[PDB]
Amino acid sequence: TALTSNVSNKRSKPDIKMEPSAGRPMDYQVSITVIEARQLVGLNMDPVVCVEVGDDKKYTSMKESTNCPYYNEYFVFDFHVSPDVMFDKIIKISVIHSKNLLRSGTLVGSFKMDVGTVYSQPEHQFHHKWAILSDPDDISAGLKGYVKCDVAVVGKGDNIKTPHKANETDEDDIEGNLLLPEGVPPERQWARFYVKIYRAEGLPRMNTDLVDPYVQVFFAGQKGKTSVQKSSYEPLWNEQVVFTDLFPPLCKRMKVQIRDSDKVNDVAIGTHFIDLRKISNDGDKGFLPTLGPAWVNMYGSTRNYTLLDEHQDLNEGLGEGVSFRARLMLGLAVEILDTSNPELTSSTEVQVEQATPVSESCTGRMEEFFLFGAFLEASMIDRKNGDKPITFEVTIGNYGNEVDGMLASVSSTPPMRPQITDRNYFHLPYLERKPCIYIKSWWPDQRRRLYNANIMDHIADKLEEGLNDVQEMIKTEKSYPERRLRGVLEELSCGCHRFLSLSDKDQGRSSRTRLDRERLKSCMRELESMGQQAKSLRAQVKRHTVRDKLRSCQNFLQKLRFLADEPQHSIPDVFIWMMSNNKRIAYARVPSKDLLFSIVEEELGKDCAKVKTLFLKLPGKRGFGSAGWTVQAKLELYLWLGLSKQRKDFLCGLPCGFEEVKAAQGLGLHSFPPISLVYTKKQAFQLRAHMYQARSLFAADSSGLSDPFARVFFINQSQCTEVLNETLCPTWDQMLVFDNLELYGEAHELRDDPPIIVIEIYDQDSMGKADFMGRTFAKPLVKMADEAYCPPRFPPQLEYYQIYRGSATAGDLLAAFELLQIGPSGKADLPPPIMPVPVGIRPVLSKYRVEVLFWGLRDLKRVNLAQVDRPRVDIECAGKGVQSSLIHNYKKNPNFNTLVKWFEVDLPENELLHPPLNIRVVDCRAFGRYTLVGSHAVSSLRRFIYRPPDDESMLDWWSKYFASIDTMKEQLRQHEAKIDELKVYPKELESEFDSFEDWLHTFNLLRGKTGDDEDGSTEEERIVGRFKGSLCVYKVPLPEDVSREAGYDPTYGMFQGIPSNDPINVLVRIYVVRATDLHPADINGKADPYIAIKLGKTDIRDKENYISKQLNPVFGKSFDIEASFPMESMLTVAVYDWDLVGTDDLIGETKIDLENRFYSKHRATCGIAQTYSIHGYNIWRDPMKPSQILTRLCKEGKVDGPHFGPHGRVRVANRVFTGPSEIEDENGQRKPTDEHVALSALRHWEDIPRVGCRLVPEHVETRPLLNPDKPGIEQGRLELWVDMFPMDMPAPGTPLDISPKYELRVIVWNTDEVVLEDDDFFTGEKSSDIFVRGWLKGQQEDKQDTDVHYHSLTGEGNFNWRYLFPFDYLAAEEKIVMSKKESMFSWDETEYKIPARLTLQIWDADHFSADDFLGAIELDLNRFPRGAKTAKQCTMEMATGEVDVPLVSIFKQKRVKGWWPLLARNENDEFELTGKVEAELHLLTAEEA
Ligand SMILES: [Ca+2]
Ligand SMILES: [Ca+2]
Ligand SMILES: [Ca+2]
Ligand SMILES: [Ca+2]
Ligand SMILES: [Ca+2]
Ligand SMILES: [Ca+2]
Ligand SMILES: [Ca+2]
Repeated sequence: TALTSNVSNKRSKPDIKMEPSAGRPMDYQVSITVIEARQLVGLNMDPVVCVEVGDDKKYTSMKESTNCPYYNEYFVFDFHVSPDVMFDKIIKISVIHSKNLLRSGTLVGSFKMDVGTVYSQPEHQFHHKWAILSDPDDISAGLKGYVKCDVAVVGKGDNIKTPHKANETDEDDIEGNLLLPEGVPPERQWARFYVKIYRAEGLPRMNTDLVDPYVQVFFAGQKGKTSVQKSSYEPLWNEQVVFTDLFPPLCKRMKVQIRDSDKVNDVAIGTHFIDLRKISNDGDKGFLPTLGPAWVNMYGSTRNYTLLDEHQDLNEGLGEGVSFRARLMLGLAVEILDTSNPELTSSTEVQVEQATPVSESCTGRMEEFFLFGAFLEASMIDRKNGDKPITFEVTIGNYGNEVDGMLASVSSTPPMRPQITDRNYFHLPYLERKPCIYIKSWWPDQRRRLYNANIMDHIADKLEEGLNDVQEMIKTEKSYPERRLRGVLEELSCGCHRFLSLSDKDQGRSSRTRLDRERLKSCMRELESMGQQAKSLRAQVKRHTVRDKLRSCQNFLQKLRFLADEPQHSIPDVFIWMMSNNKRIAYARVPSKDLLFSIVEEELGKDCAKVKTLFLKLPGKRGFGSAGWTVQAKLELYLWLGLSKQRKDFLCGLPCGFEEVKAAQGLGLHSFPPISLVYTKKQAFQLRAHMYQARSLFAADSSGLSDPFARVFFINQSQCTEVLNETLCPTWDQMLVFDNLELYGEAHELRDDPPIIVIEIYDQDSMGKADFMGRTFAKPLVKMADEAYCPPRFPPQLEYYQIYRGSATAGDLLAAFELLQIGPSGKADLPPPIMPVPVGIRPVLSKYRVEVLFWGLRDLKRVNLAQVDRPRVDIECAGKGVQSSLIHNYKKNPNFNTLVKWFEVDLPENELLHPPLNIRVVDCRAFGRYTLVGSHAVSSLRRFIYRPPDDESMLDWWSKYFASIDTMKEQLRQHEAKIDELKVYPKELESEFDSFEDWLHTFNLLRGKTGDDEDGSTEEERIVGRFKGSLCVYKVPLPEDVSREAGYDPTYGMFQGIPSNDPINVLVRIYVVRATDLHPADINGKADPYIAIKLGKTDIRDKENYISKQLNPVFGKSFDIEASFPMESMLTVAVYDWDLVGTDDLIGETKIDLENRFYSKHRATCGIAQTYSIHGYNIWRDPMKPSQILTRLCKEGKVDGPHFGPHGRVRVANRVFTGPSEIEDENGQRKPTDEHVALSALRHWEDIPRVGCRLVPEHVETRPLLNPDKPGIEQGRLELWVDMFPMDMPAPGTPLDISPKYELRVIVWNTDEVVLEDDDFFTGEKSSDIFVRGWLKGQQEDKQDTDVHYHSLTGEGNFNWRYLFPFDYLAAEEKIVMSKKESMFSWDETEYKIPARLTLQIWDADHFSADDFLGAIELDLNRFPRGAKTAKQCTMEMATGEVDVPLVSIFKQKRVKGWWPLLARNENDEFELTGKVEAELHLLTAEEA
């Protein structure tokens, strides 16, 4: 096999984000529609479905006296909350019987499932699924029914694919389509959910200052609370709260929080979320959810009491808690109750009882832990803070809270005044005197949980860094990323095999709780499986499938990160605060799992014994948005945590060469921790920040540009590159230098882990503060005084750094940073008042001609509420520019009078280093005041860079469409007789023909400030138009044969053969076929669709020909609409809901652009047919013949042709195509033509060498409909195709028929030889009261009976009786069509199809009972035999399979009279001659009837 890459070629850029997903509220949308319900238990009830999401509920309409109601009612719940509290919001799909405002309704049943279960779906919805309604009152009660519904969760920027909303005619099994996730059994059993609540320790002051705590625990909408331990900082409850809910629970979390029992203003202290998935596994391999008895750590607001607490929401767990509040002993046990046992009390009510007490030894030995801190630097402090001195306080648990009051331990650095770095930032002058802290704490000795989780996160971090390396190597396009992913999977397999030896060495301890046995075995099983799952993915991954298998590796990473989270906390997280003369400012959080010390590296924490760069941020809501862009502090702390009996080597991670200054209590004790360090090893370093060019920056000015300049932060110094004016892609070309910086430590320690550089990009304004486009972080290429400035690592080439303005990306930044150590010879050891970046670091430039096809401008919006009059497009690239011609009037002709004009500009040699090209439209008035109208920047030019080459009379259009749709279904089946077809396309026509942008690319135009997440706007409020055109970027011109593709005209450029620019009148001919899965637009759950079409200035609607009460309509209409291209090009085909009173409501609309369809070489104006004909349903609809089609494409293609020998062959270019020679019309004679073979040539037009293209066939495109009222959701699927024909060719013919019926008359004359039933009273032989029963479609509507011929002794009867059967017919398929309801619960009319056979039966009439069956015959209307002249001529061959009796179709003969037999089974189960009948079959049309 191919080898593996085992080194890191990339990932020097740190992906630090100041605004993670936690805590940020983002607009969530849940949408729920109850379709129907079935089998609901009750007697003459009136069900109304009540759907609640959290704190509010919304009912349906009341249905009368049915156990199977139908609603189809849509509900929209919008909530602007955080994702974690959105996922914990519960849905409460219920059914209420007889709901009214006077008396409370009686609940039939209910069902519960939170939002996060719905969001865990592969496309975040459940489709047409049936919710079992259990009984929340009785656990012994049975199933109370099912409720079909759709539950969908869609967020901001999320788009949803909607499946087919099939009706109940396509019958569905309930038990195979339930509203459950995968793996849960349908008969979910009851289970007691105990939570055992023992004791809390370390509560803060809350009254002024005492605490009166209790615990309130929420689960699945239920709650229970414990007693109140008044005036106790360390309360003892010893109470357990028992729930009773369905297992496994679909609300997969628990809230456990402490609350003050204030008499007026009771409020939380801290909240822990028991994530119920982490403590359980399903199936017989899994185990029941259990936790504890072990402590848990809870976080909230600051412990210092504020009356108007701005962080009160953090006490309730709504964000990332900023300080340690309390620690609570917790437990959980799940026991399945056997509901069939009658002695157990059947209430589901939450109860509180006294728990079984446990000692404190069961949670672990109370060992004492040591945390050591060292503040090496404190830079980038906000200027608004440092008018007073700043301290830093480190607090873990209650330890470190010496200032508030709740070995003499020290927790605060000494106060000092900050020194000014620049206009935005301070820095503390620590220099060589680093302040330090040391704390002593007492925690349980559950280090094994954190050690196993450290091994898990070590494997996960190696895997994630490897996947980021593979992604970056694919993005950079390095050599063979397949080898790199194979090496990553090898390292993942080695890590998974490494866990099996490291997490199993200390199983004999008595502190080993119940959960960390089952969970430990669970992750042993998971990593044991992953140990060869990674090796199978190693054999499966190759070069062509690396992107697909990276998703499987991401699944592996997500599973590993699921495994690494430890639900049983032992040590709380360590908090680092900053206070300005004790007033709290900013905070940070380090997990104590990452600071724990152990002797082998994988179970060692990743942040232990090393200096980590840590950015403080404002607490809570202040850290989001505009208030917290500026960094509150950039620290680099040293932190160590572990046993005090493991304190032998906790200084060795620090930079070397420091004197250790200890306090007065440690004089003479060499093992005493230091109060401060004083460094003595001064090392000198110099940062040259080579920057070339930022790109795609945020727009922070009203003109839509910015004035960018970058502040560079390193240690304690700051410098700026110069301000460039009105550009979002600056070329600064400026190297900054920080000279004679003083680092501390030894040289080789910072080589492989260098310090950080913060690069904040600012928008210079006229006065006051500069605006902010974000920041990026960097790690430099550090060289020493002795190593050579040599290849491959030196000189540093530039790389892109991703800038983030908080959450959203806001540009890239081309830079290379280097730390050069000033050595023994001074600066002479370093190879080299604004300086440019030096050679070898800047990209080498070769000249490129940029040729722009200035086609036109569409949909231009107002500038200063005035319409665009004279637009001119300036295009800029790397400083050079070309100016287009002026549009003289945008209203009449929005196009330029000169096609191609070009300009020369040096560009980088490799295409990855290219700047974005800057198109820009301005309003060019007199006297040079060119205000901006729009601009588009974000593009890559490798898309545009040229590189040189090397009965049959009843057939209709619907028969064609159904033949094509079964061809499409069989093509789906193979991938997962004489009727010609067409290519049905199941998507938009754009996605199979690259939006018809083969030469006419479309660029979207923007103007203005880029909107904020709350106070800003979408990109639809920033679009000011669209520029249609093209680009062609190439080097010094190629040799003569390649240069002949441009050499005819410099005003044409390389766009030789582009069609002309003059406006042309054209007719649009829209055919609408049908629509599927429409959204309910009325209160009845359905709508009244009709077509509404807009194109430029013309609006045509068909509200007089609406379709009533249908969600799957068949339109069958054609629309000949006049348009003037290019002004009237924007078509929007829409469906509208007819309303009897008030106003019509929009159903949906789709955007379809017809300029790209007009001007493409794919010919989307008219699809070519698969076969030629001049008559019938397969008529050629295009006015100009296939010979004209290929002469058009031959002169437009610069290709010789056509050439004709005989009519059966056509030669175009170097290839010869064949086909049939003759054409038939309706009269029946033959005549030769060339159009068949010509059409065969366009069907194979891709075989042409130079301008080979995929011409579209005749087709049924299907566009998804979108609604501005509910964007991002697929409203429906509308089938249509568009034809276009210009007016200066000859006009098209009449539009084709695409628009979406008889009566049989039967006369029964006589009977003979019929079997007999009733014994004679006088003579004793049998007899029959013969009468005839007949129906065509069914006995529901077509049941008709004759008079009774009483007392027949041989079968002879005389009736002369008439039936009538009206019906609809499909002559192509021999199917009778009727319209009827599906069931009693339906509220629509549905079309069905049956075989076209008439049923005739003979019966015996009784005056005291039901009729008795005698015989029957089923007669096909196209194949029933001719009747015999007499009764005795009728034999067995008239009903059996013998061919001796001729067969007659009633649609050709129209009247057949004679005799027929009838058959029924006797006692020997064989069919015999049970009777005969004389009949007459007659046919009339619907017009004759
Ligand atoms: Ca109180
Ligand atoms: Ca500004
Ligand atoms: Ca500005
Ligand atoms: Ca309506
Ligand atoms: Ca309506
Ligand atoms: Ca009878
Ligand atoms: Ca009878």
